[PDB]
Amino acid sequence: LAFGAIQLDGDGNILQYNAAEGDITGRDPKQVIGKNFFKDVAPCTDSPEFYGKFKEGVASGNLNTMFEYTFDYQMTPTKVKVHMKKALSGDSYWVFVKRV
Ligand SMILES: *C(=O)/C=C/c1ccc(O)cc1
Repeated sequence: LAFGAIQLDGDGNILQYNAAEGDITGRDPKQVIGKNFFKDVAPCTDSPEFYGKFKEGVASGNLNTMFEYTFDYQMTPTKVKVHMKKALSGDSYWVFVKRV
């Protein structure tokens, strides 16, 4: 696939990936459980532009934001839009990766 759909929790753990990250990169939807997205499966991300914005909704109350971010450090320069929103199926949020 090409569009991404990830589930991150207010701590920083990954729940479920999509068959996009596991398609080209090689991260299956079940390989990221108990894993910190921002450090263990993407150490470029824990910063004020990605992780920071993710945390802004958490720090407030509900999370629902869409910003544009680049994936590098291991991914080739991919420009995506990160639409994160709160979930209740599991204590976490649904963060969507929209590649332009
Ligand atoms: C920053 O370290 C980004 C890492 C990354 C982005 C996208 C992927 O599919 C895999 C790793």
